[PDB]
Amino acid sequence: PRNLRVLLDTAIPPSFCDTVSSVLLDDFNMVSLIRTSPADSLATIKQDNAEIDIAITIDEELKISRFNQCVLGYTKAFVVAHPQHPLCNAHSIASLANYRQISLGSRSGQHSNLLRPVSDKVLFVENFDDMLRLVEAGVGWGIAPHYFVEERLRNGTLAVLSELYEPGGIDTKVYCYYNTALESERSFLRFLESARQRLRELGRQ
Amino acid sequence: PRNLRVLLDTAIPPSFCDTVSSVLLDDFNMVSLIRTSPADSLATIKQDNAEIDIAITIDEELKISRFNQCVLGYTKAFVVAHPQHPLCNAHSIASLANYRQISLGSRSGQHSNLLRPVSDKVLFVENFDDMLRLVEAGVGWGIAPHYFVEERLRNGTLAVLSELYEPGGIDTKVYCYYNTALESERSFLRFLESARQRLRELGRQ
Ligand SMILES: Fc1ccc(C#CCNc2ccnc(C(F)(F)F)c2)cc1
Ligand SMILES: Fc1ccc(C#CCNc2ccnc(C(F)(F)F)c2)cc1
Repeated sequence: PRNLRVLLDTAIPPSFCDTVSSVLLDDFNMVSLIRTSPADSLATIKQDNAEIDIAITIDEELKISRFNQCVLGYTKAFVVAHPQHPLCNAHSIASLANYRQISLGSRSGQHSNLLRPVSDKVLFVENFDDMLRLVEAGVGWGIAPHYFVEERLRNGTLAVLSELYEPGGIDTKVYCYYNTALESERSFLRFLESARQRLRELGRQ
Repeated sequence: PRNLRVLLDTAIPPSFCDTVSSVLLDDFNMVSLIRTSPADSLATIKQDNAEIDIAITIDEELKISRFNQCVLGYTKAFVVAHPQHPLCNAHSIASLANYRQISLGSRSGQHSNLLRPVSDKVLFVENFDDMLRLVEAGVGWGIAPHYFVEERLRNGTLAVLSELYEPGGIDTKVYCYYNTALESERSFLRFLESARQRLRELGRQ
């Protein structure tokens, strides 16, 4: 035993996990890293069989039995669309409720408040890569993490629709859920401090 | 006609409203300022009779007919309790679900995710003053805005319980809901820029 299993959703930057990997490797037998869609994180850890000890995700649930919650920091996500998508005036949310958007589907078909689509023209996809395939094809708009659309936004391939809603990008809170057996661990607090400093650093890029 | 009615919940600092008062006074016949509990803001504007044109509140609702939503910035709120309240070790949320807290009741008895109490020992109050009466009396803990508990926290009269949950204070997003008739107003955009800069300034204090 003593095998730590950590879950990160694909809204967390890959660079972030470096800290996870460096800090708590030494304090456990074996550290395992798993990535899921933000829409599958909570449902994944709520499978007892899955034996997830730590989850780092933007999804929010009030009380998930046998898990505590704490905040690690913030990330950025933008509403993006094809640069010639009808809505590129930025009215903003008013219009979005009526056009197609590629939003992250879930294996359970249900969604939280944070991630439930806003429109009724909705096309579910499993991952951000498919989302942005369809979005770069004019099929609809979509909400995606910063690090996914950085390249494309500065290359004209994509346009931001959410500067009136929240200038600078939709700041999304990043939560850490974890086993009630870890509060009594020195490691875990070292990890929390390091992860918080790390998100704080990534925010400055 | 042309009487602007603006609503602010008591989680927004009073100083903030100064900008509101200065910026849009000149562009309307008459500007009226109304303050409500964060738990009464949305329900208040959803009364058609109330004729609210702008609401500035931390409460969140996905879609409220005849109103658009946008983000103005962030404020801070802390979980506070009597300095000798049992829980002053800061376990954190784990324990809070089982002790009494004075949380903001609503006139409708229903609550959003953001504001629905966490415990089952719950004592509803109408306003933050009553909340902190009972909290300074050891009766329970409570979530209150920064500017309410600043004085008391630096004077030992109060203690913070939520530094492990989110060090620095629970950052709460501040929304602005407004009439679909105001998107077509120059005033409103001036107000948005000014209000956003204002919350950004207040964050630095
Ligand atoms: F017009 C809109 C549409 C959506 C939002 C929002 C929000 C909450 N934040 C997220 C949601 C969905 N997805 C992500 C992320 F996975 F990309 F991070 C982050 C704001 C204005
Ligand atoms: F253990 C806890 C308990 C509650 C929270 C939270 C939250 C959301 N933010 C607010 C909620 C209720 N009230 C306010 C305010 F009105 F004071 F701003 C702000 C975090 C950890």
